[PDB]
Amino acid sequence: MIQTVVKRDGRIVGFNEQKIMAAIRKAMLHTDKGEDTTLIEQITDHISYRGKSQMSVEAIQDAIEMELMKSARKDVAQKYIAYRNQRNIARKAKTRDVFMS
Amino acid sequence: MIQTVVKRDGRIVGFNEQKIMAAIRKAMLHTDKGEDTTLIEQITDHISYRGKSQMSVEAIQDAIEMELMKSARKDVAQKYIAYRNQRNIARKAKTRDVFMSIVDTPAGMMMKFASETTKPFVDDYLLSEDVRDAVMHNYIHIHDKDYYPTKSLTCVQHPLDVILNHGFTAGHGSSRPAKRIETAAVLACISLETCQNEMHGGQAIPAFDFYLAPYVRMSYQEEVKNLEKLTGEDLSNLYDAPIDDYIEKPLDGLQGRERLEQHAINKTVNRVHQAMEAFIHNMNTIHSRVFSSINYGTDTSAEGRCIMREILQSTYQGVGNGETAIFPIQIWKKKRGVNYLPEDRNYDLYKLACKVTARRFFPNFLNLDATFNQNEKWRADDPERYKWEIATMGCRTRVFEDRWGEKTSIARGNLSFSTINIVKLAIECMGIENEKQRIDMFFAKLDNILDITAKQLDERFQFQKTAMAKQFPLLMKYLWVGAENLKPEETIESVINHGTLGIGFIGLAECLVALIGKHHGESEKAQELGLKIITYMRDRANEFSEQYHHNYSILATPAEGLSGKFTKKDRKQFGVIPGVTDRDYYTNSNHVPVYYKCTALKKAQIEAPYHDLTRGGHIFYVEINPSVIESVVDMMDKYNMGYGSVN
Ligand SMILES: Nc1ncnc2c1ncn2[C@H]1C[C@H](O)[C@@H](COP(=O)(O)OP(=O)(O)OP(=O)(O)O)O1
Ligand SMILES: Nc1ncnc2c1ncn2[C@H]1C[C@H](O)[C@@H](COP(=O)(O)OP(=O)(O)OP(=O)(O)O)O1
Ligand SMILES: Nc1ncnc2c1ncn2[C@H]1C[C@H](O)[C@@H](COP(=O)(O)OP(=O)(O)OP(=O)(O)O)O1
Ligand SMILES: Nc1ncnc2c1ncn2[C@H]1C[C@H](O)[C@@H](COP(=O)(O)OP(=O)(O)OP(=O)(O)O)O1
Ligand SMILES: Nc1ncnc2c1ncn2[C@H]1C[C@H](O)[C@@H](COP(=O)(O)OP(=O)(O)OP(=O)(O)O)O1
Ligand SMILES: [Mg+2]
Repeated sequence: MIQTVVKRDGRIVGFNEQKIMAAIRKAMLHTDKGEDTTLIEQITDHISYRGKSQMSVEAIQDAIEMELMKSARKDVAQKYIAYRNQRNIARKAKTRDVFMS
Repeated sequence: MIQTVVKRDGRIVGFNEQKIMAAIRKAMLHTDKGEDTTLIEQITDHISYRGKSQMSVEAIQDAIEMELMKSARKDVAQKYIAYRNQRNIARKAKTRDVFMSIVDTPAGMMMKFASETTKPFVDDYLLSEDVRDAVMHNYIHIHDKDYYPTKSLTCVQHPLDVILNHGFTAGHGSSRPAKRIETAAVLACISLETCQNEMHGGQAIPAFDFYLAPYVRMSYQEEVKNLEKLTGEDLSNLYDAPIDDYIEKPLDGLQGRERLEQHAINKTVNRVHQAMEAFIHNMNTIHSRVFSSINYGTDTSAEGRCIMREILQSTYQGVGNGETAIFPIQIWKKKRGVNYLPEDRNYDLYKLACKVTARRFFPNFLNLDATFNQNEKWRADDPERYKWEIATMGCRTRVFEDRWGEKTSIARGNLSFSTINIVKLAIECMGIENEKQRIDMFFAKLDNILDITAKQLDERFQFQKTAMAKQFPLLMKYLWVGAENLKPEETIESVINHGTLGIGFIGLAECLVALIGKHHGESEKAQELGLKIITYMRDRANEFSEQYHHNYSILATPAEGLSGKFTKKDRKQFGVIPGVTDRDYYTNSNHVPVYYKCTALKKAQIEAPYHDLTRGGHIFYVEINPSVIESVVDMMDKYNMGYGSVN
């Protein structure tokens, strides 16, 4: 398993194992079917190996993608790669560089 | 196979296999490794055999993505499901407002962008942990949260004389003093609309009579000079000639030196008349293009009456082709000894004011003799009485008392205010059945929420200070108490304390229903609790004022930005309850609910004590001949009513 996560800004924090179950649960609400908790738990637990004890948030969100594209719920998969792309364009704004000015 | 595809617009075309192929090719050509026809052929053949006779573009793309997922090359789908979505958003922005969902005139759209960008950053990086926790669960509301990074203040009361007397210089713009009526209202408007950019609230001009009063004499003198330039006479004693009132009557029926003294007054009255309608039109158009307020009604000279009559006539007529102007907001001052009783000097102006208010809904009325507005320095002989007369704003705000300064409302303002949700606490405590324990729990929680609100207000204050003078070119050089002593680059920490902090409340009747079967306006026992809770809040406000070295007051919020922001989030969490979360309003601070049939007398009786208790702001709103408003004003005088707005 893993403990260290290096967020986008550059800080280091500890693994929580519960946030993932929120991200892979909010998407399934906008999908015409609220998937049973069994798949949430299975996918969450399947991120135990394949780690390195330190992985960036980009890696942990670019790996959960290639796990809903297999679990017979691609309906959820379609409405997960769209939201991420939406929010990766807003982050390019030079906004947090003005407040801290 | 597939033979007909229905385009998005609606056309029907034939199935061409060379278009499902180039699309995947372009998707593949940006994914490091870029493959050849080996998989393209498989995907296209699979699609074009399992389908129906006729298909749509969206269905075909669904099939493309579904097959591109169930493959070995999954790096080509993640560049498909993104480009398609970007194109959807682009083609949806030709008739809708997609750019707002992610986060009509151009200026309004830009302001919406800025507000939405600013709000979450403040909600995260600036507040503290306890305050943030309180805000998240719908316990309080911070008014005007989007201007937090700009160390901004709410409102002020303009000392309009300091600019008319001398010249004012802002940026590269400079202006000399005034020398007639037309060049005075224009400067008043300039200074009234120049300070909006420096503040996030309303604007007010107190003593609308005295400040412009010296400027009805100058035009008279100039007209006399012009009427004695040609005639060769020496009308040198007409300058400071005492006058009774600047009334105008026809001219034919005299001759000689008594004919060239009624004409001058006529031209002067017309000159003063045009200017006031120009003022009203300017302030009315600026809004659509800016809250404003003007106070008058306690000047017993000859020029003040002229100004009052001119403004009243212009407002009564209307604007344009007879429409009712929305701004400026006009407020009429009533005192017992100046304009109330039949023997008083300004009875006629009062009657005219009632006549106009019976139609165009302005001016409002402010009791200048209430038990909590009286001042012990108002001298009827001083030429500077206005310094000791309370003034109010269109937002229902009051700034009179002071623990470290004089008791005036000139050159002072408000700095922030936050409202507190009270219905939620009562609903939450509704669980237990025993009556006494419910009240005990209510009082137990109210104290903690009040402490959190006070801490938030103080932190806001601590942040607002540290603002350099140059950030506010006009407010901190001519229109604040300590100006004329501050260098361009000095902080404003030495003058900020001459301000006020408000704690508002909303929806008391619902809070009563959650602890008894009737609200304040239906059962005698009900009001004994509303009075008690308001009293508790006032006492805690006094304690906080003593603790933190600031000024704190209780407030009835104007209900302009927070009308349903609380009830919706409360129905969802707790669900429908009869008469508490079933109307989509939450009633105002302490009024009687609009859906309960009640008369003026009973409402006034139940409301006046709260007016006494809420120093930071209060109202008494009643919805309906000039004799009708007289009953309202008399009702205000009979009890300790402060600010009425019947219209
Ligand atoms: N401790 C963690 N370990 C691994 N991945 C994490 C962790 N915390 C968050 N993530 C990743 C995967 C989760 O699906 C997703 C949760 O939200 P996240 O992207 O961290 O939000 P955020 O940091 O942009 O915002 P917020 O401050 O609102 O939580 O982020
Ligand atoms: N309603 C939803 N629909 C689709 N995806 C969702 C939804 N709610 C959450 N998600 C996804 C998006 C992210 O992967 C994760 C939630 O993190 P979120 O804060 O929304 O994204 P983010 O890390 O891109 O944020 P930001 O860039 O704003 O800090 O779950
Ligand atoms: N002739 C066609 N036969 C089958 N599918 C088609 C055809 N034309 C378009 N499609 C479907 C499948 C393609 O994956 C998807 C994208 O087509 P594309 O040519 O990019 O858009 P379009 O035909 O609406 O017009 P445009 O030239 O503006 O792109 O549309
Ligand atoms: N640069 C690209 N990166 C990834 N995939 C792409 C790219 N360009 C095209 N594609 C793929 C995904 C698109 O759904 C498909 C059709 O492209 P295109 O004809 O430009 O779009 P479209 O017909 O949906 O848009 P439009 O609204 O302009 O008609 O080709
Ligand atoms: N709309 C306006 N906005 C700003 N400044 C204005 C505006 N209109 C006029 N001014 C200037 C002109 C003068 O500088 C000052 C008003 O002075 P005023 O009393 O009208 O006459 P004056 O001093 O120019 O007259 P004189 O020519 O007799 O010297 O404001
Ligand atoms: Mg005219």
